[PDB]
Amino acid sequence: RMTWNFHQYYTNRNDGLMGKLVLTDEEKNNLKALRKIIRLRTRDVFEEAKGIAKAVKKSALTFEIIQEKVSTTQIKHLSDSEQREVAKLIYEMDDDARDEFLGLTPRFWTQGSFQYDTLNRPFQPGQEMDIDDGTYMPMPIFESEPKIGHSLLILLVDASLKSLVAENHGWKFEAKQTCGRIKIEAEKTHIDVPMYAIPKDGSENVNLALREGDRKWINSDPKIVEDWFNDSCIRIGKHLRKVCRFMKAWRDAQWDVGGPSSISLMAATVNILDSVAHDASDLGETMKIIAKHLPSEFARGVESPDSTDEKPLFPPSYKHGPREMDIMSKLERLPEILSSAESADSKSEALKKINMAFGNRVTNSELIVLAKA
Repeated sequence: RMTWNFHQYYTNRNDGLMGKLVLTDEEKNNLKALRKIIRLRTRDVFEEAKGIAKAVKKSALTFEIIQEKVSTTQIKHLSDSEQREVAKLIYEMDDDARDEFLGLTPRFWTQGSFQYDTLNRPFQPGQEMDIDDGTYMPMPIFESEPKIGHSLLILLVDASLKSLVAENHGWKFEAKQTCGRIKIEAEKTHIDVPMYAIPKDGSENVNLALREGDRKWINSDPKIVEDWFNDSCIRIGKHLRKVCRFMKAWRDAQWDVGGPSSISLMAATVNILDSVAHDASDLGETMKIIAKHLPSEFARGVESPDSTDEKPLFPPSYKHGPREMDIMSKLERLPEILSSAESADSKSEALKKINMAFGNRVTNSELIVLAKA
């Protein structure tokens, strides 16, 4: 019978949902420039701290002199206590720890959606682009804590980020458990800088630094999820990134703050498209298929693609509190919204209904076309 088709509603890069979600080249370039600013400052902070250790290798300087040298570097932007601690850690280094520090140069690699290429323009006031650029410290393998030190490394990355925040109006710093964060409200953007220890020259030795707790390090390699997703796009096809964007857009529209993680949605969606027949020639039908199957994916718990990670991306239903129940409720409603939109009385009502899933972003009802199904 007659149905409304939404393939252009979703895919049109002029003014369909893809057109509303994909960053402009200027926006992408701005994020890349922000990342470069952070990377440069981090390299420079480490060179400064290393210059001091070089001085101490040459002559066993007093603590007071080491301190005064620390105070002329970007580390001056840390609190008095923290500056003292850097100075102390440099002062207390033995020959072997100091040598390895002198050979340490931070490396970089971007993770998250900027790297998955599924970063959406933010929807609701207050929502920001979640950007991640890890700092990697090549060091010998260690059992519980390396030479150089967990404390010194975090202090120097904090020094890099805090020195940028001091130099730029509209930038704020936040300490998170897994990263330092720079927030730039005015640009609807925050950039997260997790720090990793990695071997010197295969995921068993990539260690994420944790800011507080009974563990300073946890084995977590962002490349595992990155490779899994790139492999899934090749396996499933070009439409995978598109439907993941649409599910993330749904989430941004249903919750101002909160909702399921982007990775939980991506993992579930990959499982569905790997196992259920669908048709990239009609992404309206494909989204209906995904929507029909997401509730059962989420109710049983969404497993991480990284098998070494035993914490689910979303908990199974016997572990649900009010927030997970709220997510289940909105997941259950989504295929109903999409079905109702398909059988609406008019184009304008079709648009109104499907925009109750993705928000009022697409306004062009000409993208919706009368079809048979």
